[PDB]
Amino acid sequence: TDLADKYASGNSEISGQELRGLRDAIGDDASPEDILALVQEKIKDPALQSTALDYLVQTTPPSQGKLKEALIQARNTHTEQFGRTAIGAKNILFASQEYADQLNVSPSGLRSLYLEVTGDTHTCDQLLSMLQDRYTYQDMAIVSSFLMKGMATELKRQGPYVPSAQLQVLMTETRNLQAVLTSYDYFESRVPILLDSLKAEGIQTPSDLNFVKVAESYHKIINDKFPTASKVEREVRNLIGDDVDSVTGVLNLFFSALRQTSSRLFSSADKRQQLGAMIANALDAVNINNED
Repeated sequence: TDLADKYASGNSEISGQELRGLRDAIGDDASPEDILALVQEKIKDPALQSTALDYLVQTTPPSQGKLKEALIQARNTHTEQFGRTAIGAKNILFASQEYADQLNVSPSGLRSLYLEVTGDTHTCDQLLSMLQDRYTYQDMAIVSSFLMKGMATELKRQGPYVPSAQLQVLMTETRNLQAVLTSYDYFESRVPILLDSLKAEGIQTPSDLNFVKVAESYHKIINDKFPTASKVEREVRNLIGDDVDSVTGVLNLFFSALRQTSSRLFSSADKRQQLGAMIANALDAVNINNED
C-alpha cells in the first residue's frame, strides 16, 4: 500500500484511487496552477483538496525537484487560498467522517459545521442554537462529540491555521453544550410523564409545553448570574402555568434535574446547591401559596 492508501485508509471521503488518479494526472512540468486545477477537478472539498495536495507534495520525490517545488508552490498557494478552510477541515477529516456515520449525515457538512464552530469564538449557547435546528437532541449530543473531537485534533496538529487559543475556548464551550444536551435529555423523558399525569387528572398543562421549553427554562435558571427561588418559580410558572400540581411537578422536575446537571454548567458545586435551594424554596412557595 502506498501513500494514497495511507491517505485513503479510514478516510471515507478519499479513495487511494482518486489520489493516485490525481498524482497521475499531474505531470512533471505541472505549474503550481496546473496542480490546483487538477486537485480542484477531482476533489471539491478544500479539506480533501489540501489532503490531496499534501499527498501530492509528499508522494513526489525530490528527484522531481521542479514538480515538487511546483506542488509545494501549488499547495502553498492552495493553503494560501483556503487557509483554515482547507487546513482546519483537513485537520478534522476523520472526526467528521466518524460522526457523519453515526449521525447518518455528510462528513463535509460536519466539517463545515466544525469550521463554522471553530471559525470564531462560540459559546455553548451559540453552539446549542447553532445545532438545535440542525439536529435532534439525540444527534446534537453526537455532533457535540464531533466538535470536541475535531478541535482536540486540531490543537494537537497546530499550525498557522489552527487558532489554537480559539479552539481551546470552543472545546470548553462545546463540553458545556454536551452538558446542556444531557440535561435536555433528562427533561425529555420526565416532562411528558409529568404532563400526562397532570392531564390524566384533568389538570390542563400548556399543550405546547415540552421538555425543551422545560429544559430551556431549567438552564436559564442555572445560567442565571443571579437566580432566585422566586425567579425559579416564576420561570416554572411561565413555563407550565399555575396549577399547583403542574408547577410543583416542574419544580420537582427541575429540582431532580439539578442533581443530574453537569458541574460544567455551574460556576461551582455551590452554585448547584444554591439553585437546588432556590428550587426547593420555590416548591415550598407553591404549596404554601396553594389554595386547593
